[PDB]
This record gives sequence, structure tokens and C-alpha cells, in this order.
Amino acid sequence: VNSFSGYLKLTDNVYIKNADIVEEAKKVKPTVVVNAANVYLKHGGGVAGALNKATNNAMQVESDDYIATNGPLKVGGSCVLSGHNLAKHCLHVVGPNVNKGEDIQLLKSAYENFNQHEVLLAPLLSAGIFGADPIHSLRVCVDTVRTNVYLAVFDKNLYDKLVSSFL
Ligand SMILES: O=C(O)[C@H]1[C@@H]2CN(c3ncnc4[nH]c5cc(F)ccc5c34)CC[C@@H]21
Repeated sequence: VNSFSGYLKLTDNVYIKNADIVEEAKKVKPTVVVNAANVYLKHGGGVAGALNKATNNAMQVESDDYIATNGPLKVGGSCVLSGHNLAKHCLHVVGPNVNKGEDIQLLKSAYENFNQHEVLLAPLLSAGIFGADPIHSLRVCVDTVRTNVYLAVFDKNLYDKLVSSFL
């Protein structure tokens, strides 16, 4: 038993809700919140910009030190950093950005990072400003992640579409 509430159960291990991941994060204090990061950890907009704003830019300050030491992530890759006031940890995961021409097959590799964590609060990778089809992203999530994932979907309309079309 964990503290996530109001989720719809899609599979043995995948759950979905219409929620603002920032507000869900501040209420659950999950062990892991996933950020929809880019390779430079430049948290300017989308989920990343919202999450970073909620940390009063501390996420960005920590991320800039990470990049200065380690260089950029790979598309499909991840790193674990602090969750600041939102979670114990933030798993920054880079899905392919269709608006940059990145290969959508990397979406599976991106979701594989979730399997290193027993429970996660996450957005749909490569959705939103990353330009992928959120229904495809949900399918890849369900077919790739084996750990317990709680998907927060900001847009109510999108959600109702994700649920109603889920096979
Ligand atoms: O590509 C993106 O950046 C994310 C678009 C929407 N994404 C979100 N998904 C769950 N919770 C969310 N809260 C937000 C608050 C915001 F100001 C902005 C976005 C989000 C958001 C994920 C898919 C894609």
C-alpha cells in the first residue's frame, strides 16, 4: 500500500490520473518523480519548466553543476538528482523530441530507465512539447515498464482520450 490516490488502474503495474505532476508531487512526496528532461537539463518549459519553477530554480542550479561535471545526457538516457521540495529524488529522463527529429524508437530506451525504481510518479515521456503521440507513449510505457508507475496527465481532455482508447 502506498499513498497515491484517485488513480485508474490500466494494468498490473501502470496507473493513470488527471493531475498536475507538480501538485501531485508536493502532496505525495514520492520517492521518485520523473522529469521530461532534455540532454542539457535546460528546464525551460513543459513538465521540466513547471517542475523547476516549483523548486524556485534549485533544480536548474543543481542540473547546471551536473552538466558542467558530466556533460550532456544521451537521448534515451537518464540521471538521478535531488527531488528538492517535490520528491526524494528526481529521475531526469530524456525521451526523443520529435520537434528535433529524434528517433521515436528511443522512447522504449527512455522508459527502460523507470525499471531501476520500484515506484515512480511520472509524465508520459515524449508527450506535450516533445511532440510524440501520447497514446503511443502510453502503449510503450505499458509494454516496457515493469515497476509501479503512476502517470500524471495534466490535460483532462487528453486523459479521457488515453483511458477511453486504452487496449
Ligand atoms: O512536453 C512537455 O513539456 C510536457 C507536456 C505536458 N506534460 C505534463 N504532464 C503532466 N503534468 C504536467 N504539469 C504541467 C505543467 C506545465 F506548466 C506544463 C506541462 C505540464 C505537465 C507532459 C507531456 C508534455
